[PDB]
Amino acid sequence: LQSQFFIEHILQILPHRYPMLLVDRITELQANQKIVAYKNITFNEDVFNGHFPNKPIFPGVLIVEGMAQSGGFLAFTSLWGFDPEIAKTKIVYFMTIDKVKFRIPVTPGDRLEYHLEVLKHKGMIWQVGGTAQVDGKVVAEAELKAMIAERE
Amino acid sequence: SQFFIEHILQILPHRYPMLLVDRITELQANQKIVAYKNITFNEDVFNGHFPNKPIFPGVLIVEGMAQSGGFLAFTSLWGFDPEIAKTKIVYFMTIDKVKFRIPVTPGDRLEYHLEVLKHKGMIWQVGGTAQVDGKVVAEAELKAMIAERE
Amino acid sequence: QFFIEHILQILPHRYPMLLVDRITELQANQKIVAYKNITFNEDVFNGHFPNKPIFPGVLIVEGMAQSGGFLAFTSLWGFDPEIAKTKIVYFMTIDKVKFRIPVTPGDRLEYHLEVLKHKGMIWQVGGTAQVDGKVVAEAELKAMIAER
Amino acid sequence: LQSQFFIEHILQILPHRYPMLLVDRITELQANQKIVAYKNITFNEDVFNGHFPNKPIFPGVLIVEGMAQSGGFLAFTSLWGFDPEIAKTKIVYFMTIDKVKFRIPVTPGDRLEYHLEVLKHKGMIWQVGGTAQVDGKVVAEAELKAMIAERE
Amino acid sequence: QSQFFIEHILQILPHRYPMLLVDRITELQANQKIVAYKNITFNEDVFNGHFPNKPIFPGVLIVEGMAQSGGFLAFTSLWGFDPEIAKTKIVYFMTIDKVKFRIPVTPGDRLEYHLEVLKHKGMIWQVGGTAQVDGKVVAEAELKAMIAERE
Amino acid sequence: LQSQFFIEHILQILPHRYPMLLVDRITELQANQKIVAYKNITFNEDVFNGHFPNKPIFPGVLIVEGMAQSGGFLAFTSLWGFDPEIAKTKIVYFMTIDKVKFRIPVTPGDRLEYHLEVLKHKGMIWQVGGTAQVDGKVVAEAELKAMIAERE
Ligand SMILES: O=C(N/N=C/c1cc(Br)c(O)c(Br)c1O)c1ccc(Br)cc1
Ligand SMILES: O=C(N/N=C/c1cc(Br)c(O)c(Br)c1O)c1ccc(Br)cc1
Ligand SMILES: [Cl-]
Ligand SMILES: [Cl-]
Ligand SMILES: [Cl-]
Ligand SMILES: [Cl-]
Ligand SMILES: [Cl-]
Ligand SMILES: [Cl-]
Repeated sequence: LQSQFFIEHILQILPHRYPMLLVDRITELQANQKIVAYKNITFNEDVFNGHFPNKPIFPGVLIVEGMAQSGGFLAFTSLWGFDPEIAKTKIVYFMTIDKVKFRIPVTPGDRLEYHLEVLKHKGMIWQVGGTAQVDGKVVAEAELKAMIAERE
Repeated sequence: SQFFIEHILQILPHRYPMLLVDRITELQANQKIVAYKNITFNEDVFNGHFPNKPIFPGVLIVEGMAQSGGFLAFTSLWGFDPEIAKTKIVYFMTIDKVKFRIPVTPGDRLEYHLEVLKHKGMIWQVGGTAQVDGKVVAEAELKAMIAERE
Repeated sequence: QFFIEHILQILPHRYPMLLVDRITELQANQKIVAYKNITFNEDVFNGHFPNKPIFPGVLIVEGMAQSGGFLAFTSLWGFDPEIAKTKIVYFMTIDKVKFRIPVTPGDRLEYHLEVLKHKGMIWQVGGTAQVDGKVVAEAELKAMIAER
Repeated sequence: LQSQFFIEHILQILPHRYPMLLVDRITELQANQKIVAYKNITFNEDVFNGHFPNKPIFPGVLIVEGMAQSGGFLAFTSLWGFDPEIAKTKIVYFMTIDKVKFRIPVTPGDRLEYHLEVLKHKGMIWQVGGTAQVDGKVVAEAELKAMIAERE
Repeated sequence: QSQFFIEHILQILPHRYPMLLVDRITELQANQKIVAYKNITFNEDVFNGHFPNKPIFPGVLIVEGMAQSGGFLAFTSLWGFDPEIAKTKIVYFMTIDKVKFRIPVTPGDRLEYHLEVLKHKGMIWQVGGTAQVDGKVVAEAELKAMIAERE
Repeated sequence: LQSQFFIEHILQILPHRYPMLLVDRITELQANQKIVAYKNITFNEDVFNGHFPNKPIFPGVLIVEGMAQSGGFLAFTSLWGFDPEIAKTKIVYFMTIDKVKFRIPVTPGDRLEYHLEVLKHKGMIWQVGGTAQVDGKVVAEAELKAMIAERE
């Protein structure tokens, strides 16, 4: 299992697609422990047409979504390694989200870095927590519990 | 205390594709609000969440609850005032106790039920659930702060 | 009932031209009742019209045609995704359509279509579109199922 | 009143906008009588993503919409002439549609020419009828009645 | 053949919405020249931002269309209309030169691409020509691409 | 005239809007001499739906467009400084493009950096040339001449 993955790999693991695949690259990955990934934020994203006009702010809820996707990748690969065939049969679902705090607004030009760590894991149930960072500063923090379920 | 999309457009700064509230069916100042957003396949989000399996994003359910709550907080203090609405912004500070129980899909009428847990000055804490056909599909607590635009 | 997943297996239409979200009633060679939710979160509203969201009358008719199309597919071969994935549908005629009430975000656009006449791949249906029990539009149309 | 109008002029008269402004140019226009205009059809249009996958067919209902918009432009300029200030607060409602027949499918690379004639008009209520053509051939026939109304 | 419609173009070029900028091919002569075109309608997303109240088809996209026309010519020159083989190839465009824009392109225009092979050595194809609207040269450019095995 | 401009400033100067505003932030600016800016590349961009499926690659022509917009931002501010009022009355026209080379493909997660210098400028006509860089490496080269014109 490698520690760096690019968009082509992320595409083979996550079921998410435009306009909901919110992770561009993974820089650090340690099975059952943590992951560090990021998503570039550009004005050239449909979301900014409505959030907000003349005032582009990346939706906080999407920051959270990005962290979860990161956690989901971590969870899956921790269990099956880089296995596209199986990834294609599994799907990660949000069970809970807690202690979410937005400290700094994210805007075009920003590199939204996700820092998630495994707080608890047993089988398909994974609890992760971490922060979203921009230039080393915590722009947000959150905790979530995910479920690795069947796609059917 | 019915508001339709046109009224909503004059209060919330959110526009497509991030205005997630279609109508407000109930509103009690400083107490509660009930609103909803219809879920149809004809939404761009479904192209990627997920292909061959449309599921309205859980985070977007929370966003819709937030928008409803912000609408509740705003109108409670200033009522239906478009002019003042442009000079104020309601952004969220925290979100907690979020739980997803049932997946929302095209055909569902996503109803938001938020009540004021407490408020002090420009800091308001709302909480409640998201419902479809009378069942709780999600629940969450959010804290917002009303500030001057600019 | 047939949900979006089932509708996707029969109708060839896709985003942003799949305008039926669910099938509530189906009676082979007789009628069909289905609907589509109308939400502000639809790209059409950016241009119809700015500052005044009104669901296009022609799209209401399209939604009725699709509903009729689903009735035609199933009446012809039942719920068969395999043969369905090879056909498409062409509009042939549209007649006697009247719009009485504008459809907007928050509305539940319900399609009520019955078979007027049909032969082979050519189906002619007619009915109304309703929002909360009231008729918002009436129409008759004939479409043809074809091998793509 | 001119007889040739370009997209810029159309934008100043019709309230429609992307993705529902289906008229690119007006080639000839006779007040209270007829109008000839057209819309280019290209693969680079969002509708084609779903109508249909691997087989781009310009939706029949949108052809009708295009003719209605052509009629709408004719209706407005016949009423107030070319006046953008009056135009910016008017919208247009479809009232009825009749005797439409589609003969030939329209596809990317086609120049959809609208030919509408005024059958009857009274105040804001205009009833036009005509055809849509491609390379001199009739691909559609349609009769419609639309109402111009002040936004309120 | 000499005339390919959108159906055929789709089976040869990997490009898809919103980057497939060639609607039909009216002329094709293996190893020599290609004449094709793309209609320009207001109903295109690019016009939402280029520019508000002033729809001007982007000059770089005219070049892209020409490039796509060159790529179809090159490919068809090597294997003809072969969808199966098309799936295993890619045409990397290495350079662009001598491009000049003479007349803006707008909704309602039939952008016609006129390209010819200027040189072909190995996997390298140098193409050049013009973009026309109603008989008038609207733009011109030279492009060089490399044929390679897709991956 | 400062040297760092964020998206809010770019929005008030350049007439480009979604989905054609391909410059997110200005990092260095020397009036009439040079500019360094960038655009973040994310998978969450509509253009990637078609360029190409299962293989996101930021279009070479769009990189040139990005360099042109950076040039346009330099040209305008050199001429009128930060003046939103006057910026509203202009648009930018591409006149020529030359010597462009595409050395390295640009993909999601990349920070596309634009480096442009003024080769010549006379009135509204500006000739700029430079490179596009990702992590200090030259990804593309180009020379172009644009013109700032009245919206009329
Ligand atoms: O500024 C924020 N949100 N929205 C701000 C905003 C919206 C509009 Br519309 C506007 O015109 C302006 Br002036 C704003 O600051 C924000 C600021 C800080 C954090 Br923490 C989260 C959100
Ligand atoms: O980087 C690429 N550039 N161009 C590919 C391409 C393929 C064909 Br056949 C063609 O005619 C052209 Br014009 C192309 O640009 C490329 C690489 C991978 C994939 Br999938 C598709 C395209
Ligand atoms: Cl936010
Ligand atoms: Cl979800
Ligand atoms: Cl209508
Ligand atoms: Cl059709
Ligand atoms: Cl240009
Ligand atoms: Cl490219």
